[PDB]
Amino acid sequence: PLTPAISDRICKHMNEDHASAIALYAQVFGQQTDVTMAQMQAIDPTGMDLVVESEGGSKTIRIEFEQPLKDSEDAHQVLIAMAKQARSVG
Amino acid sequence: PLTPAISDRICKHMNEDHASAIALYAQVFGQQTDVTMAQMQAIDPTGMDLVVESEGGSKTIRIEFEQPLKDSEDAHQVLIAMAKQARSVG
Ligand code: HEM
Ligand SMILES: [Zn+2]
Ligand SMILES: [Zn+2]
Repeated sequence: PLTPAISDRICKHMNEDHASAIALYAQVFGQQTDVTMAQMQAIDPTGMDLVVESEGGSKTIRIEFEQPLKDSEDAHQVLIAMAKQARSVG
Repeated sequence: PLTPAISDRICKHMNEDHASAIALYAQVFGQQTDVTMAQMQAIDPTGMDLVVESEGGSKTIRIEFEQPLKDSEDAHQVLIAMAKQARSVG
């Protein structure tokens, strides 16, 4: 499952240890320009809430997933997936 | 800090949810050909012990890491690096 508790633990590691991915997400899937920083406010089964510093200045964007997340691994799989595709284009 | 408890938790997750990689490591860093499948047995700070099925026979190899692992996060970062570098090998 994906509960707010499960969300925060994700956004703690993601922000602490995988920050360059959060930026690549805002850049490719968030349609931001010259992203200096991005952090995950929340992750739910339908999308994640990013706080991005990008062209025009700091903002909150919502990235919607193509499909709902059934479990937590779904979230692992999407964050590996989005990283790969976001690296493929640029 | 990697305790045989944390090795079992990483190895089980790797084994049930990311086997395509375990096989990539065994291929590229384990110098294995026609890798039917592979499994993570254990991960200690100096390397991982892997069960890689060659065609008609099972071998136990160890991938020593090119730099010691401090903690679990270092453990994630290398499983991530080695995946990236294994796919490049093409
Ligand atoms: C012990 C539990 C975990 C294991 C064994 C694990 C393993 C991996 C592996 C093997 C990859 C490479 C994927 C591939 O190339 O196919 C990966 C990527 C990733 N993982 Fe984990 N992971 C774990 C927990 C987490 C958690 C808790 C988060 C976030 C909250 C996370 C976030 C990511 C991200 C964002 C990627 C893509 C990173 C990139 O492109 O650099 N992982 N993980
Ligand atoms: Zn996973
Ligand atoms: Zn990590």
